[PDB]
Amino acid sequence: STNPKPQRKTKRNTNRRPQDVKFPGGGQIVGGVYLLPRRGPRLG
Repeated sequence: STNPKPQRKTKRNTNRRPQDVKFPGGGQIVGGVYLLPRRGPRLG
């Protein structure tokens, strides 16, 4: 048997896309997903 709690463990990451929207390497990841909607809130 094996029921820890999380469903990920073997496969784990594999493709990019998430490793960018988290503003990785200089980006708490909680602000670039926020830099998506108000991308340039000052245009005039």
